[PDB]
Amino acid sequence: SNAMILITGANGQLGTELRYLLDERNEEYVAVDVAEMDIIDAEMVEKVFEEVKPTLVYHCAAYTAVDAAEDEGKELDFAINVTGTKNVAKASEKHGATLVYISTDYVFDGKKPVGQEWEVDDRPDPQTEYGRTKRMGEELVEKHVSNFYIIRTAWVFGNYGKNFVFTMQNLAKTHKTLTVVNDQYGRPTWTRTLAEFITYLAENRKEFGYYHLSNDATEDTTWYDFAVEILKDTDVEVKPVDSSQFPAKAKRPLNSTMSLAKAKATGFVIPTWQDALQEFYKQEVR
Repeated sequence: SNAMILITGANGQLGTELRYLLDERNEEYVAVDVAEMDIIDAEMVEKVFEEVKPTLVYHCAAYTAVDAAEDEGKELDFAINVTGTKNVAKASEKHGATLVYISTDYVFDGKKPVGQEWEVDDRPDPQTEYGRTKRMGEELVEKHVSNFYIIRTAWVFGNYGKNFVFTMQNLAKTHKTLTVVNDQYGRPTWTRTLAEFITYLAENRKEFGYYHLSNDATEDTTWYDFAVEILKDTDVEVKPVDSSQFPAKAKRPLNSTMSLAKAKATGFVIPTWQDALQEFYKQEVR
């Protein structure tokens, strides 16, 4: 009756959040990261799948160092996002398992007008190596696994890894003014909300396919706006700057705001990003 669950990328932000959520729900799982199952090694992937025989796979393993992916991390970006996804998808296909794959706003070109939102059926056109390999991963999942969920997320933060929230908090400890870009739009996503959503889809047998999940927002939101709120109770003044002030290697999307309509139509409740931050600060971290 109960699903046998495999979590890949178990040590990452989402994987950790997810393990702790399943623990709270007294749901058993097998958690793997690099040490227990090299996703690049197909034989290994098939061996572990034959050992565990999962009915449901949460594939959270990913390479996400966007600037590095352009050059020094390019081989590992491809190996983890393409080859790793291929191996997990094929092993899922063979074992008849449902596969949940976490993807990214970076599959899009970021040119969506501000005030508009990426829908699940918009055409990917990634302008970065990270986005290119994640989109290849999406296609592999859709190709190999009939019983799939692909959830694109963005601006991910939580208590179980490095992220923009901790970065801004740390900077503010020793600076009374900070600059943050104000021409890149999107919405934060708390890993707890994301973990609750992906389990909600799978546990309730919602329709297979693509979904977009971030926290919600009542206004067009930039990194600057996010920082202002993070630091609202801190003795610091955040100042807005344009993207030309800090030239990054990888092209950052101007607008990654995603439509939450399909996710909401499943009955899932999505907190605003401001409310999610408050829940984040409260969390009795493990």
